Amino acid sequence: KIEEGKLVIWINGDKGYNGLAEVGHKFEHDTGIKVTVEHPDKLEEKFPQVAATGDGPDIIFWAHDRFGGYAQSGLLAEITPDKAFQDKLYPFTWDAVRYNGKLIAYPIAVEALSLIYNKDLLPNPPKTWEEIPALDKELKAKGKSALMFNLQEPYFTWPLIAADGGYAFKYENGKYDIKDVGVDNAGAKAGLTFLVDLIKNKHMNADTDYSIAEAAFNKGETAMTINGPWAWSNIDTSKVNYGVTVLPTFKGQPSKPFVGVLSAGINAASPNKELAKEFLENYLLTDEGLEAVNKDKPLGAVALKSYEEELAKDPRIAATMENAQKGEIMPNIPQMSAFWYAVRTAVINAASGRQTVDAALAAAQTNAAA
Ligand SMILES: OC[C@H]1O[C@H](O[C@H]2[C@H](O)[C@@H](O)[C@@H](O)O[C@@H]2CO)[C@H](O)[C@@H](O)[C@@H]1O
Ligand SMILES: [Ca+2]
Ligand SMILES: [Cl-]
Repeated sequence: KIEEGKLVIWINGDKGYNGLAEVGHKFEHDTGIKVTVEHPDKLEEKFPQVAATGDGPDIIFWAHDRFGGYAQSGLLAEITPDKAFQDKLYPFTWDAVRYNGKLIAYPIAVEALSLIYNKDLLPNPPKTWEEIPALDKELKAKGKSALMFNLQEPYFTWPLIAADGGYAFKYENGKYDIKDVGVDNAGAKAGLTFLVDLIKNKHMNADTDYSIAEAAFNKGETAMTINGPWAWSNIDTSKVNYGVTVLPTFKGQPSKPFVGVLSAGINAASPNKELAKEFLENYLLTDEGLEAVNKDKPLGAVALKSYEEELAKDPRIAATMENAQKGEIMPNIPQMSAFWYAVRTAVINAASGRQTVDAALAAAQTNAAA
């Protein structure tokens, strides 16, 4: 059961959870209510596990794509923001947290992947994926590599898979057809094949994960990485001279990252819904609230109009939105979890050589479909 008279908040370990706790700290001073912020591993799977029993955090933070599944399972309270507060956030951010005609979470920030590059190693970053193999060769002469990013999470490879025609669920008639999956079409296969060939030709390592890729880029060992605004902070610290720019094209086509809207839902079983509404609307979703979290780890382009007008100036935000525009806002339908699981297994198996690309994506096609 969930404890009354306090706030428990879950947010992913890559985000500014210390900044968020700082906002909770102020809340505690003003109200006497303790706010405990936690970042459980794989919380996107852990939340529905514990919330299914009326347990868990009062507030859950994650990209909007998971929230449809959460609402369908009856895990999320409907949020009741008045028209005034609604007018404070961008309309399209409200759209991402609308399920079955109901708002099921507070939109916080728009996230998209960008190409992050070392200006000292790479004054002009590559415009195409195709030129990366040769680039890596040059850098291998300095004992360095061209590009490292997390291969354990399909989120990071998806931009390349969707570039030439890969897609999740066919969107027709304003609705998604959940039996029409596009993870094994010619476009998907060519994208994954190119990744697998990078590994096969020693330009990348199939074991590369988030931590390895981050360490490598921040220590100057690799010229490029692929990541979101949250990662900019640790790069700032390491004082590597970096830039953020458009993802490389593939086969002449833009990489198409799946765009997420970090959102805050309220546990349906929480006895602290009023507390949570207060905290979210009048502490977090203010200039000073978002600033506090942003200082810890950049959120991207925030949904709060007032604040995002300062942030849109930053050229890193501009690159994020350019990439967001070339990609697509994730669906929030409940089948998204099966999709992500399917594509994760496929990417990993093909990367490690455990399966051919065709066999990996054929299985993923079956698993993603209902
Ligand atoms: O890799 C599958 C994964 O992709 C997305 O997760 C992102 C998340 O949106 C970002 O905030 C980032 O910080 O972490 C994840 C990448 O590791 C989907 O949102 C998620 O549901 C899905 O499992
Ligand atoms: Ca678009
Ligand atoms: Cl990882």
